[PDB]
Amino acid sequence: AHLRLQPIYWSRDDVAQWLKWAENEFSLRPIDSNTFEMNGKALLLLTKEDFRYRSPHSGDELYELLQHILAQPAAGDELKINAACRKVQHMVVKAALLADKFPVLHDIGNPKAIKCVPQADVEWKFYDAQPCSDKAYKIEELFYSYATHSDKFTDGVCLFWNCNVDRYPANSIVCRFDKSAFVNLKQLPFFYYSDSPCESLKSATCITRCNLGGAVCRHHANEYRLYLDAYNMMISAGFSLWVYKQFDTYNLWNTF
Ligand SMILES: Nc1ncnc2c1ncn2[C@@H]1O[C@H](CSCCCCNCc2cccc(-c3ccc(Cl)cc3)c2)[C@@H](O)[C@H]1O
Ligand SMILES: [K+]
Ligand SMILES: [Zn+2]
Repeated sequence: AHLRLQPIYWSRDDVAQWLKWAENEFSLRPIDSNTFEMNGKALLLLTKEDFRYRSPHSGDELYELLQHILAQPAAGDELKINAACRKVQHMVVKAALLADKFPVLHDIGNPKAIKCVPQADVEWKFYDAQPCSDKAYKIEELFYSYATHSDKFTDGVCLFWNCNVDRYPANSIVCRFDKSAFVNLKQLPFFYYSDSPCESLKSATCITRCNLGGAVCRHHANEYRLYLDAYNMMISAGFSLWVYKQFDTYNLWNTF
């Protein structure tokens, strides 16, 4: 299932599993798993000749295989994408509320009145153009247009998780499925934030207590890697994340 990502997201282990899969799918002479000691990003840099030299018995086959994979990327499993999207949503909105301590959250495009951070100290308010009739009693029926509402919802923060509107207001958190709509915002770079306790990896994007000293505990390490797999699955599927321009990860480091 890892291979259902674009090869540019493949790890060293993924490339090796790719070999094993192809050896059985195409009945190839078996190649050593370390025939391509590299990740998919490096794999996309090699020439077909490098394939022939690294595997004289099946290198050309594998190259054209990689090319057929790039020419027709595999469709994603909807349940794994829902879960990925839900995981990133909770991560990101939780961090923003902790960084900037917004008093109100305006959730625009949420027909089910479900909080993605139920434990947060904030007033949560829901809006949707077509609310679920079983949740409309606590949802404002509203079609957001920047032209009509740019003067409203100016307190706290607005959340547009896959609610594609004409233009997002400046105090927004946005997920968008595939640039004039995003002028008030900036791209959200990757980060992982956790305040769960440490229990017994190097990267500047693992915002955890154990990484203040650079010695991330085994637990947050595993949780970081799970979160990066979910994030990659979402980005690889065509989502992008946008945020209010004052978003600052150093505010999250200050929570420790
Ligand atoms: N202009 C609008 N103003 C207000 N509401 C407006 C406006 N346009 C549209 N809507 C409403 O948004 C909504 C249009 S997506 C309806 C699903 C809920 C969106 N978020 C909740 C959520 C949570 C987790 C995952 C996902 C998710 C991830 C990937 C993909 Cl592929 C699809 C969904 C979504 C409907 O409720 C529309 O009636
Ligand atoms: K606003
Ligand atoms: Zn830790």
